Amino acid sequence: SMQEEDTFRELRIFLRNVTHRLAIDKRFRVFTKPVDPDEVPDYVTVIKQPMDLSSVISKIDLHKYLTVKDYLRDIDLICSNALEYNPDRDPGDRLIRHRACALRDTAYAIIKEELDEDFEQLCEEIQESR
Ligand SMILES: [Cl-]
Repeated sequence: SMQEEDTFRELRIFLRNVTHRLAIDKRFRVFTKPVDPDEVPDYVTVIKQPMDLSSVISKIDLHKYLTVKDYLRDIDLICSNALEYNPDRDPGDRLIRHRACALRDTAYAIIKEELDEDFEQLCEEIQESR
């Protein structure tokens, strides 16, 4: 319905705002762009499903996220990809993993504070009806 299309449009507006707040955080700059195949040639072979905040913005606009769960799955993928690809004890690896975890925790925290549980429940019920 028109009511349902407005629900999903509100979700997209909410998701864009949260995503922008993450993308402008200096700690999360590494997660704002795809990994460069020139700089990191073995990335696309080690990491089967690359994800970054620019790709998240594209997916919002392509209507790929019908619930906050769908969105958080991709946030979680940014984080898990960073932990997998940079698992070592060295300072460069430990810094990216600390940043990955903060990106994840930050997103979860914004959603917990600012996304109404009944709004999310509605999204889930419309989605399940499709
Ligand atoms: Cl840096």
